[PDB]
Amino acid sequence: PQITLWKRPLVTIKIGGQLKEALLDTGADDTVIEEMSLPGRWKPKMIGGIGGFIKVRQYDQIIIEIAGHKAIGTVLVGPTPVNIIGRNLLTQIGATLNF
Amino acid sequence: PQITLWKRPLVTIKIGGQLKEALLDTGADDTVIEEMSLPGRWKPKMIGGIGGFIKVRQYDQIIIEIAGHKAIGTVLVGPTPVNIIGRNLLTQIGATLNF
Ligand SMILES: CCN[C@H]1CO[C@@H]2OCC[C@H](OC(=O)N[C@@H](Cc3ccccc3)[C@H](O)CN(CC(C)C)S(=O)(=O)c3ccc(OC)cc3)[C@@H]21
Ligand SMILES: [Cl-]
Ligand SMILES: [Cl-]
Ligand SMILES: [Cl-]
Ligand code: NA
Repeated sequence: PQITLWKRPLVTIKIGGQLKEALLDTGADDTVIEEMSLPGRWKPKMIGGIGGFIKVRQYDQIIIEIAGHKAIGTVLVGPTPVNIIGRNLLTQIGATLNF
Repeated sequence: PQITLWKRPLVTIKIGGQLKEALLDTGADDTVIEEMSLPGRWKPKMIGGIGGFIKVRQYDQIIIEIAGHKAIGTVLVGPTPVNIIGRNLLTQIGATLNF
C-alpha cells in the first residue's frame, strides 16, 4: 500500500499472539512495544529520545506480523507511550519513503 | 526519490539560510529542530516523546527547504537530540510511506 501522512501511519500488528496498534516510524532505529511478555532470553537496554531515556528489555529474533507482512528481528519492550515499528523491521517489509 | 530505511533517512534542510541535517520522521506529528534563531513571535508548546515531555518554542509560517523541496509551516525549537522533520512538513513535500 501507499500510506499518506495526513494522519498518523498506524497499522495493526500481531506480536506474542496479541493484536496491537502500532505507528510506522521512520525516525525510530528500533522497534519498541508497550509492556508485554515475550518468550526467551532478554537483556536490559536504555533507549533515548525526546524527553530522555527509558529502560527496556531487548528480545532478539521475535516474529511480528506488520499489516499482514511477517518479519523477524529484535523487539524492545518497555514503558513507551506508543507502540513503534522502527527501521529494523520496516526494512524487512520493504517500506520506503517516497516524494 | 525513493528512500530505503537500512540507514537513518537523513536529508539536508535549509532554514534561516543555514544548512542542517534532519531526520525524515513519520513517527513525529510535528517538526522539531535544535536551538537556533528564528524570526517572529513564538508560542508555547509541550511535546511528549519516548522519555517524557519537553517544552519547546513554536514558530509558525517558517520557510524551510527539505531535500530541495520548499515548505512553509510550523517549526518547534527545543532540546531535541536530532533535527526531526515531522508529518506537518512531510505532507507539504508530498511524502508517502510505501510497502
Ligand atoms: C504524544 C505524542 N507526541 C509525539 C508525536 O509527535 C509529536 O511531535 C514530534 C515529537 C514527538 O514525536 C516523537 O517523539 N516521536 C517518536 C515516536 C513517538 C510517538 C509518540 C509518542 C512517543 C514517541 C519518534 O518517531 C521516534 N523517536 C526517535 C526520534 C525522537 C529521534 S523515539 O520514539 O524516541 C525512539 C524509538 C526507537 C528507538 O530505538 C533506538 C529510539 C528512540 C511528539
Ligand atoms: Cl533487528
Ligand atoms: Cl531494499
Ligand atoms: Cl505546519
Ligand atoms: Na530471542
